[PDB]
Amino acid sequence: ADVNPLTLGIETVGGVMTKLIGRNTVIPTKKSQVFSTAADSQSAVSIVIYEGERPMVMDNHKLGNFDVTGIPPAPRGVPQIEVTFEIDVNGILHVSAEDKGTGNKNKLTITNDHNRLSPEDIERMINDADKFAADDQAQKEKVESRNELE
Repeated sequence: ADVNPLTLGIETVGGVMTKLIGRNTVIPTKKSQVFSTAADSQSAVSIVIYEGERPMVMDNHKLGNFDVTGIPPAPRGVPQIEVTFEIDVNGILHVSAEDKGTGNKNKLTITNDHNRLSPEDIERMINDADKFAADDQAQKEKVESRNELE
C-alpha cells in the first residue's frame, strides 16, 4: 500500500506535535483542521510543518513553515484558521492555511527533493516511537493540546 511513512502535522502552542495526517494513511489524501491564536491580540500565526511520531516537535523533523498575517485583533481562541494538508497523486505534500474571517491565505509545497530524511532515518524515527511509547503516551496525556498557534 502506498502511504505516508510518518505522521504529518503542525506545531501547536507549547511546542506540541498536532497531527493532521496520521502515519500509514493511503495516498492521495486531504485533511483539514481549524486552529486559532495562542495569545490575545495576535495578528499572525505560524504554520510550522513537522513529520514524525513523537509528541513534542523538538523530537520530530521540520519540513517547512509559513505565516498567515493580517488577523484582526481578537482574544485568544477567537480567530478561525483552517489548515489543510494534501498529499497529491504524485506523493507530494501541499500545506495551506486560511483565516476563515478575512480570506487571508498562504501555502507551501514540500517537495521530495531537498533536505529530506533517508529511509534509514525514517525507520529509526518509527522505531523511536515504540521505544519511548511509555514516555510519549504519558507526555501526550500531560500536555495541553488545544489547537492554538503562536
